[PDB]
Amino acid sequence: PTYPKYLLSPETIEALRKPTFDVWLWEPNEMLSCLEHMYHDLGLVRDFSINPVTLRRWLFCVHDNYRNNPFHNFRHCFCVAQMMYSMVWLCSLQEKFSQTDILILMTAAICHDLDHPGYNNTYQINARTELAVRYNDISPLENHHCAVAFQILAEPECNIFSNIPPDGFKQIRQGMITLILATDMARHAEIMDSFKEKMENFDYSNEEHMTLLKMILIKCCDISNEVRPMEVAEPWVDCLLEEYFMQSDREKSEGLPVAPFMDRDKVTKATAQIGFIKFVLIPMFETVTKLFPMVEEIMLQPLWESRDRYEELKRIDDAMKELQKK
Amino acid sequence: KYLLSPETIEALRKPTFDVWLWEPNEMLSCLEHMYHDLGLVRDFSINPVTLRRWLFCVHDNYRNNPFHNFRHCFCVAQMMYSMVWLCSLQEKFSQTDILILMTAAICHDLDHPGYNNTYQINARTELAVRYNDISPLENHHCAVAFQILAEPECNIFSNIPPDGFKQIRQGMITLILATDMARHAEIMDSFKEKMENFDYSNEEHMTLLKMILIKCCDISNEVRPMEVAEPWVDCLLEEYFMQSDREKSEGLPVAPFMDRDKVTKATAQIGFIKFVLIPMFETVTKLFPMVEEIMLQPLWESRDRYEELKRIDDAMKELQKK
Ligand SMILES: C[C@H](Nc1nc2c(cnn2C2CCCC2)c(=O)[nH]1)c1ccc(Cl)cc1
Ligand SMILES: C[C@H](Nc1nc2c(cnn2C2CCCC2)c(=O)[nH]1)c1ccc(Cl)cc1
Ligand SMILES: [Mg+2]
Ligand SMILES: [Mg+2]
Ligand SMILES: [Zn+2]
Ligand SMILES: [Zn+2]
Repeated sequence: PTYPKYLLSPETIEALRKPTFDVWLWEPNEMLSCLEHMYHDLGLVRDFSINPVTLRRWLFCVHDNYRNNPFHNFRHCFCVAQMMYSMVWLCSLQEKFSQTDILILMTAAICHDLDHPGYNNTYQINARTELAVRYNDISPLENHHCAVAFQILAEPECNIFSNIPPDGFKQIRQGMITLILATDMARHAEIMDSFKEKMENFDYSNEEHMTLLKMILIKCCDISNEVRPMEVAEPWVDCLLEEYFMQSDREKSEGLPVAPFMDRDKVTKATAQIGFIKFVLIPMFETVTKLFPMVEEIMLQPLWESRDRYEELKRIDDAMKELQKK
Repeated sequence: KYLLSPETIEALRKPTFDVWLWEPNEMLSCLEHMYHDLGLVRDFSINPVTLRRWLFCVHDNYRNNPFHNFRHCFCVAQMMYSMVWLCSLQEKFSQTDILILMTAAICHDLDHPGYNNTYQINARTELAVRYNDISPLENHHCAVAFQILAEPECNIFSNIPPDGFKQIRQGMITLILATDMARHAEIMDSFKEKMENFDYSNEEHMTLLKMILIKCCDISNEVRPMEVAEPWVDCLLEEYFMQSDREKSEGLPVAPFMDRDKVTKATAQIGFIKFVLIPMFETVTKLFPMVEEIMLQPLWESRDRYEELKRIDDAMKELQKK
């Protein structure tokens, strides 16, 4: 017969390994089975004795604790984890990383934005929210994401780590914390600098070198929308702006400082992306490409195409503006 | 009784102050006096009644642990006060820096549960989860401090412009977080590096001096006269033994240094005085030479007395082993 949607066709299983995967085609259950497959496929179920039913329940519980924000939602969480999965195969990460490290990368990726409220750290801090007060202005959102993740894992029925010895739990916990806290974009430049410092003489057996590489990998996945095919990447920009304009409107309304790059009166889809692609995304992937040359063809190539395309779109937007006064 | 005598006011400036004489209300008045006396009420337009309410609210949020209680909070604040005079800190620090120092000292152990970070993390408590194993207690004390200040009746900063608030908040966070002893060696290394060529106009140098200053006050019990210092040790052990009992009882790791079967009053202090307190105050003394005689002196005397007490403990134990 034809099988229900939550049983994945072998074609889907093959495509899920690539960054070309159309993340929009699927509904929550399907995305959940994809994530489930990822954990069996990467050998994590086997190597950490994860009860398969607990795995399913953990995923449903993770899903429940993402909110319906325009951008920072379950689908984002899915993109980040799916990109991480793609890079595991693209860069043959199982040759460089222990299975515990793969578990840290994957789990951190899935958990990195739990219960995101849809307003960034600058808002939390400027408006003196309960979160800012609780975290003393220190990466409040990312601390919260990480706490929710471990609240979830402390419910015994959601605890995928239940059969891991306490030495492994401690190593995994600290790994996930580092990685989730590393996604706070306030720290982008710091982390990139530390990473570039090690890249002068990179050493795969050096634990500090690897920690940074993992921090860079999760960061790559977190903001990797523009790496994806044009058709898959574009709607994410509408989602981004919808969520961010919601914040700046509120900042205006409550008399809080407003950042030009998020002002709904000043921003186009093009100006949102160009600078970000040229000066944040491209340099980051260029550096990763030095360790993993195969990344150039698969991830810098589409970033270049997207830069050029949005640069052209701006020339056109500007010419059109000029024309209404010229 | 309610009102402080001029002798009390005078004694409050010195580290000889007998912290045990006073009950909570009289300690609150002493803390009140410090804020007026330092010019903080004047220079920040603190509403005088809000100041009293704030202190009462702070008081309400300290717990009745044997050691980490409102009286410890008083000792730290009062030792800070003493150092402002001893080291003439109003010449070197802005009034904002003094306010940060005093307010952080008062707030630095708010709502302490009586079991340290190692317990929080190993037991996987609510606080360790909330703060991801990163100085959970000290983040929590800080959080509580600003929840208190968000209540408008307790807000001693209500007449400070936003920018000043932000600066005070940042300073307070750094100092309360610096009290975590897991960071002792890191902070000492950083400070000793700056003492290679210290600069009162470098903000990073001043930030570390304040971190060192609050640390000094936090752990300063042994600097006080013996009659005042000794009872704090019983409190210390009472509280730390309560933890280690619970740790044995729950299958969690127990540290020899706080094991009720292994620890005498003397073995608790000798190492701490010799390797934590003396070297820290030695470094501070290089900036403030008057510290040597007022604070390193009672420390040397304390070290020597506990070393004697240990020799006599070891002798009475030779009358026991079977
Ligand atoms: C500069 C930034 N552009 C951008 N930001 C992105 C992307 C993905 N994640 N992020 C940000 C959301 C948190 C990690 C940075 C992306 O593809 N583009 C931006 C421009 C305009 C607005 Cl309205 C919002 C963000
Ligand atoms: C080594 C430590 N000694 C010690 N620790 C002290 C003192 C003051 N504060 N503290 C600690 C309380 C947390 C900031 C350090 C003190 O006077 N002595 C200690 C030994 C045995 C037990 Cl049971 C507890 C503590
Ligand atoms: Mg995030
Ligand atoms: Mg403390
Ligand atoms: Zn994200
Ligand atoms: Zn303390």
